[PDB]
Amino acid sequence: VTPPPEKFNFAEHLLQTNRVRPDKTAFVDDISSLSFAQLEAQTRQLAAALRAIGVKREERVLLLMLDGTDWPVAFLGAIYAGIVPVAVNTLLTADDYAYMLEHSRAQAVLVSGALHPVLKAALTKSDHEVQRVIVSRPAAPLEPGEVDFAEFVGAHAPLEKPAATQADDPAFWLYSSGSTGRPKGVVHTHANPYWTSELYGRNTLHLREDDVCFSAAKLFFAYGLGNALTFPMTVGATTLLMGERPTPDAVFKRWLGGVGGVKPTVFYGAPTGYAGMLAAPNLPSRDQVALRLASSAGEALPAEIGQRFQRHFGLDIVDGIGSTEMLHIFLSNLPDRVRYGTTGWPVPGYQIELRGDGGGPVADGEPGDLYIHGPSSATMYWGNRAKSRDTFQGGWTKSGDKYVRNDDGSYTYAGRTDDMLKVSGIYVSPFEIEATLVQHPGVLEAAVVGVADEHGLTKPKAYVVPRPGQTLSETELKTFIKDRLAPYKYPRSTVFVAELPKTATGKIQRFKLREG
Ligand SMILES: O=C(O)c1ccccc1F
Ligand SMILES: O=C(O)c1ccccc1F
Repeated sequence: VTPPPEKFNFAEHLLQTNRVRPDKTAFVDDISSLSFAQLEAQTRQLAAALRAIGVKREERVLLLMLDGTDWPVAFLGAIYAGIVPVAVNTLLTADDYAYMLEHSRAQAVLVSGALHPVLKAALTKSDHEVQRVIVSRPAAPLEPGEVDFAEFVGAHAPLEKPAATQADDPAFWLYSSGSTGRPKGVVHTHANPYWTSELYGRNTLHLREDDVCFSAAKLFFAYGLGNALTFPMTVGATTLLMGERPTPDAVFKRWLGGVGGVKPTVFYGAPTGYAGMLAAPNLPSRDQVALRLASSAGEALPAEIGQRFQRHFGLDIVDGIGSTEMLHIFLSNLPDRVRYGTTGWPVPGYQIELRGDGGGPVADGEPGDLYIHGPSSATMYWGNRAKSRDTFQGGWTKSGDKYVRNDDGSYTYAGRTDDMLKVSGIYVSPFEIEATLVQHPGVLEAAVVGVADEHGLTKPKAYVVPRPGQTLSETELKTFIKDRLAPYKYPRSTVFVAELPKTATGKIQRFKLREG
């Protein structure tokens, strides 16, 4: 793979690539579609629009949008202007967004109408610097000074040239959280999505022009940003986007060609989703679908799920691991070489190391902490030098995962070095869930651990000491957690216990709860 030139704008790169196919569909959703040409036009008008409201080069904008055709216009339009979009999870709280606004010093917000209520709450509460709110598909009347996305784009002539950025200039941010503390602003360069799209999208998956890509993983996820934007645009594939929550039925509807008169050839999702599909009574048969490739990430794929999908479809699931910090997958199975119970082999272009207690290599068959050296690594966490030091060092990125290398050179997942649970593509902090539970007046103490369910998929499990003198039923606690947490954080079950095991410091011995 040839390195990008030092003068490089990733958006211009993707536009240029597709000038050969102006009339092919680039993106399609339930209500709209853009050809590559229409996408280019709208991308450049949005870039002009942002500039005309005074957003400058290197300044951030918040991109808080459901998957839809306006998403890649917002993302690429900012990048084409040399403005840095901060692409965020659409399921967070107003407080989360308030923090992001302050931390990013976002100068404008591009927001889906459905998300305007949360965003409004975030604006009201924070010391932000937002100059304009641009609403895609408004769902309530616009407030004074807000503008409709279609009008904002339609009101401005296309910018004539992209910003003259360098390959190693910041291009976009994603946010990633740890087990405590605020989300960290992961800063990616213009070169980074070129490398992931070439080393993984093209050279590993062998995506091609005639493909139709459909990712259950949304565009704000690093995994989904590659799957359903950078990868397909790099090869001229057509991409299907879906605003709604993925469920088996919504996925199957699309697999069967229920939207945009296209049937996906490449599907991407989490092991949890693949399990949920395989359990669905109306799972389609292989003759009804056009799938040629099925990708998975977001948690380790249990072997039985891959094996059952292959028995039903005659297609393997291709499991690989990436991270927000590395932008996309660096260790993967291949479309023609799958070893279930493993995450496969290093992706060419990326170097992997497993390190023991002192930094040194570990013998084969033994677990070590996983570190990655590749050209798509983020540069830093913005404004957090201490965490940057811990994660990015001398070209190596520390993943927080442990792995074992097998005799055939494959890698098998061995757990985490920090307590986070990966529940279907979203990291969930047990400590968050614990701090929520103890705010119920009937709960004295709470400990949350991950437990593998009947399909081998990790879900949170809560152990709760109730407060003597109150009543607290499992149902009231369910109602309370329904009211306080996103469903992606719910414990799969809660057990009431009389006490928890602790050190004399009062540290809860969570390892004993993963035992019995
Ligand atoms: O990945 C997912 O989140 C998903 C959810 C439902 C059905 C298929 C899927 F892949
Ligand atoms: O969940 C993953 O393995 C993953 C894959 C691609 C990019 C970011 C990720 F976190």
